[PDB]
Amino acid sequence: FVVIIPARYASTRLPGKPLVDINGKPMIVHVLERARESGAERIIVATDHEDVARAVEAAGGEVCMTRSGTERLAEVVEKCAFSDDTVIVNVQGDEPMIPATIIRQVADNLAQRQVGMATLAVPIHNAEEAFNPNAVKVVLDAEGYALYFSRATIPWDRDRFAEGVGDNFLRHLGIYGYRAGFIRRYVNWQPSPLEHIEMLEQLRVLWYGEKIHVAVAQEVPGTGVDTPEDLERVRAEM
Amino acid sequence: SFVVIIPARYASTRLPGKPLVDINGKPMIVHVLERARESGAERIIVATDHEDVARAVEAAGGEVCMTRADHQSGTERLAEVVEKCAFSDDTVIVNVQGDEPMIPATIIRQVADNLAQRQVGMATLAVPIHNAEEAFNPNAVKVVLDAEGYALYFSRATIPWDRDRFAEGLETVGDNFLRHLGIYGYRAGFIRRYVNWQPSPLEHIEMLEQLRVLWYGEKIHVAVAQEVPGTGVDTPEDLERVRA
Repeated sequence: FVVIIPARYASTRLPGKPLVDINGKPMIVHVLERARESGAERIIVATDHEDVARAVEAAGGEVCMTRSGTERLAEVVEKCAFSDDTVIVNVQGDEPMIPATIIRQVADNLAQRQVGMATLAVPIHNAEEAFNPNAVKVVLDAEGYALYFSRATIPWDRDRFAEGVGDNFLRHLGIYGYRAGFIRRYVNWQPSPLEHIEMLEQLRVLWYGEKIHVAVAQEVPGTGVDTPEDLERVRAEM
Repeated sequence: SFVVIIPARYASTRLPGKPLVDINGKPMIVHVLERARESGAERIIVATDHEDVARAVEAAGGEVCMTRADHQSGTERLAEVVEKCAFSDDTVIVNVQGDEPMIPATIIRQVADNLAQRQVGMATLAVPIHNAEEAFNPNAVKVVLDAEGYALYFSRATIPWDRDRFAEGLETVGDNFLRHLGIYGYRAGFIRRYVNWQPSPLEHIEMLEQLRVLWYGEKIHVAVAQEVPGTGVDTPEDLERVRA
């Protein structure tokens, strides 16, 4: 398998996000450390910023210069001319501590199943987080395919509440695996009315009647780096 | 083409002897039987474990199938009727609830035709939600569909979540919420087997039996009700209202 890291540069709160220093190396290079450890055969950082490109290349990383998240992966997939059956894992460029094991988990999951997309989830063990619409919840069928993803608290467990949340709740992790040919197709699809309601791009897949596999992360990752607080945390932990 | 089975629930708190509650010279169950005849069903069976219900249905010329006194879900009670009436597996069955004396005949036929066309486990119906109160009412089951009208998920939670709208307040709602209506269509062969599948854990979490279908990888088709039907009689108020 192959790892593509779409470094998003613009951001309120964290200006030069991929290039922010974490103990002597830039954040994007740290995500490069992890991807390599996953055993990936290609690790491509996708960006349209020269300064980022020179930082990855100085660390020995491959870069693909791009001209909407998934659409950036489509461009890299075309520019690299990967075959349709190539397994691709999308790792966000704000995750310098993502464990390599979970990168490999999603790849093996996609490899062993006949399905367009695989992804990962972790259990929710607290109510604040269960009713937080920033925590995307997911409900599964017996084989681990996603029935639905939502910012609503699903499944609605009227028994856990009301006691002052049990063990039925999963939080969706923003790491994805797909075959290259699926990515090619996916981005040509008209968007769905659902995705703009929920603000979850992944519902396009379920809307079109396609399947997404979800495994429980074999290792719970730390939160990404979106804020100065997240940056101070990650700085002290690495 | 199709058969209607009405599992009349007898014991209710706050109705009580529900199917037999008089509505202008006829008991509720007989009214539901009238609606079912109008749909062109080739058979309309009321399933019951009570003799008083049996006789009231039979006096109006309605077919009855006695079912076990051991407690049964509505579905489990249909599956007994299927066993007892010896319908072939490909027979199309519509489950119509017994507290719906005003149910339009056209929507009964809509569900049968919907099942007959597709090659799906279940067909069912939905209606749009207008009030934020109802959107946020856990007694109102929501459903979100895929592009071909198949349920992605049913839930008492407010799905789909309108994040930009609900970041500002829970006060208001767009025009996209769907409320699930408890009428169902399926094949005799399917129901026979489905009542023996072990429950999904989802079932007891959401208190929604139909999630069993989705849990085991089968599909439920959902059309928007062709004629918005009136509320089921579940309270003395519903009963006073329906008598007019």
